[PDB]
Amino acid sequence: RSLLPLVYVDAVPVRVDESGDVIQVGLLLRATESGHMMRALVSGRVMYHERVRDALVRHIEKDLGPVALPSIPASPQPFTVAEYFPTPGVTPFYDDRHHAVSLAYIVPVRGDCSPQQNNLELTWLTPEEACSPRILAHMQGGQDMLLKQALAHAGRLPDL
Amino acid sequence: SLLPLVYVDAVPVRVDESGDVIQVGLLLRATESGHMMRALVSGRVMYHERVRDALVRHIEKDLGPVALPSIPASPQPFTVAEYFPTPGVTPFYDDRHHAVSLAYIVPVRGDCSPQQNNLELTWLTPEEACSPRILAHMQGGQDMLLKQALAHAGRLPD
Amino acid sequence: RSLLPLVYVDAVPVRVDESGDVIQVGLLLRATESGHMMRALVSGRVMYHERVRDALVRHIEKDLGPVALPSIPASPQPFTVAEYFPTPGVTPFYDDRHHAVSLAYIVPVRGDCSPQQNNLELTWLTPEEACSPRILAHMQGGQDMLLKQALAHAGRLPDL
Amino acid sequence: SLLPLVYVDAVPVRVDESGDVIQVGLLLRATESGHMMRALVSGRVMYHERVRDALVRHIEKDLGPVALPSIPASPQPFTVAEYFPTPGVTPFYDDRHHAVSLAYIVPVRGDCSPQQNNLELTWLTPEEACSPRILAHMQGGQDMLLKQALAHAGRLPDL
Ligand SMILES: [Cl-]
Ligand SMILES: [Cl-]
Ligand SMILES: [Cl-]
Ligand SMILES: [Cl-]
Ligand SMILES: [Cl-]
Ligand SMILES: [Cl-]
Ligand SMILES: [Cl-]
Ligand SMILES: [Cl-]
Ligand SMILES: [Cl-]
Ligand SMILES: [Cl-]
Ligand SMILES: [Cl-]
Ligand SMILES: [Cl-]
Ligand SMILES: [Cl-]
Ligand SMILES: [Cl-]
Ligand SMILES: [Cl-]
Ligand SMILES: [Cl-]
Ligand SMILES: [Cl-]
Ligand SMILES: [Cl-]
Ligand SMILES: [Cl-]
Ligand SMILES: [Cl-]
Ligand SMILES: [Cl-]
Ligand SMILES: [Cl-]
Ligand code: NA
Repeated sequence: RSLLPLVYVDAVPVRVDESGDVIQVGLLLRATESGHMMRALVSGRVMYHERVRDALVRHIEKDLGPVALPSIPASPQPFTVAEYFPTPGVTPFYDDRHHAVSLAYIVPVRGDCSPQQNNLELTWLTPEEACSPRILAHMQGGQDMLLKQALAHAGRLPDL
Repeated sequence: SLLPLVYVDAVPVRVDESGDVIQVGLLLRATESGHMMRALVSGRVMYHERVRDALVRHIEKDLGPVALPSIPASPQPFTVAEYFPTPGVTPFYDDRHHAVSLAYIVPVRGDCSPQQNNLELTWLTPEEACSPRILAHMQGGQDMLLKQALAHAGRLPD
Repeated sequence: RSLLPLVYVDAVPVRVDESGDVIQVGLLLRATESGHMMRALVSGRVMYHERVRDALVRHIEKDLGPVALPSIPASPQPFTVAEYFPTPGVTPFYDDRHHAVSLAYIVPVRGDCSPQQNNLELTWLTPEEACSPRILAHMQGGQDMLLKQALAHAGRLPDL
Repeated sequence: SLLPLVYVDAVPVRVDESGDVIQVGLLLRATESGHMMRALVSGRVMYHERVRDALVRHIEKDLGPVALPSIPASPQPFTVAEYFPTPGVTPFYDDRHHAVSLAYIVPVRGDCSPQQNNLELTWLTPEEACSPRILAHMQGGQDMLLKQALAHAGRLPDL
């Protein structure tokens, strides 16, 4: 962690209609270390000798359950790359533990979903709702921006 | 005649659990000369129609009501294929017009069946689809488009 | 204009550092058809038998002068497609004359620029500056949003 | 050997006024055994180093200080190439380790001189680049990365 950047993945869970239009964004609500509330995207490390899309698979099931039916993007190209730095103010992304370089994807879920393990809740929000300050505020390490870049990428960032 | 046409090209695929492309589907139909051709899911975007709605419509037009396409959330296409009515100008050509086609990978998760003019829908592995035999039957440089689709899916073979 | 969608391009003109990082965006100032002032991206139709990347070149020269030295992307993949509808409220994009389907690109310009023809001025703004309310207010047909999508794509959409 | 490494790959290109790729540049190198091999610009992203900066650094590292690379404004790479330490897991492989490589097309706008580990900087049109001769000389499947790059550029050759 103090030595090299970590390969991560961020997956923005979304509900889409038939045309692929993003209908809702799914945010996880868990507690911070001190029992304060936060909101996050599906985010996690890639393992040695693990493929990225597999990590995507593994992380989705972990946060949402084995019947979430993700549509893992046919293509490896992420919509962006979020560079979480251990020092704030360098990139829009920050994580106190490590320097993490994440391939970020929008991942539609075709199945049913529930919060698991450390995930207390799973909230489906419209783009307008997801981009409420109250919501964004609850997000950490700059994931609120990554969220906004995800919406922007899907052509559904709200004007407010 | 005088305007370039907005088009989409949809590349249907069977993906596995991890979204990895295992099969692509190619529509077998006849040319006006009655010659054999393989094809992508392709056509005009209508006036006042959304691109993603046109993907839905052409998919259904070619593959059926229950193909259950996964239309990409983002309008960012994998490439742009510009069919010029003059050969050699771009990798792509169409005798009828200048068409600017927005190309997408479209996973199909349901039952798919050849409709209207299409004679059959053939699912082929990437290694299969890129065999000289099949490619040779693709028109207007759509063979190049398929390779671009595969290259973008991390599945262009050697 | 009343029968088929038109193929358009939008180019977001930017100043970058050596690291490729977007430092400023170039907004043109001009009149609306009505006399009001607006701010515009570089935007226009692709001509019959004209390649898209060539339409990009043509529109850059046309708005910014022949020595702007744009870096046309090697890749035909736009960062988005902006679908300007002749009806407001259908997409985030609106044009009162046409249905335009536009392939949008961020275009760094490497040379000196000067606002041409009906362009009154050229404004170089930092992302913060470009996303000032008043600025985005001045944009038309949802181009303020397309600008945000462009900044989002570049990883430079402002928090505030 | 407990970690996957964050990597970049750069495909250096000469584009015309319209961004059209006219030639790609291949770096010639020696194998450990001293066979001749050709290469893209690839190397690690150091801790606390931004991707775009590692991109500059490895381009400068290989093409000299005058290459004037056009690093893309967008952090979206044209693809993500996974060199597994085991062959055949993905199209790419590297016995040294597991490298998650972010691939970009990088237009070079200036003088590019071969420096250090490289012996020769070979500029080749796309049709030249995909000659089985050339590709053969590429390791870790970079021949396949080179094609994906060309394909993404609309310039993959029909042979
Ligand atoms: Cl995809
Ligand atoms: Cl994505
Ligand atoms: Cl985007
Ligand atoms: Cl049609
Ligand atoms: Cl449309
Ligand atoms: Cl669309
Ligand atoms: Cl492309
Ligand atoms: Cl796609
Ligand atoms: Cl048109
Ligand atoms: Cl125009
Ligand atoms: Cl065109
Ligand atoms: Cl110019
Ligand atoms: Cl739109
Ligand atoms: Cl609209
Ligand atoms: Cl809308
Ligand atoms: Cl772009
Ligand atoms: Cl505007
Ligand atoms: Cl030129
Ligand atoms: Cl090109
Ligand atoms: Cl890719
Ligand atoms: Cl690239
Ligand atoms: Cl490609
Ligand atoms: Na214009």
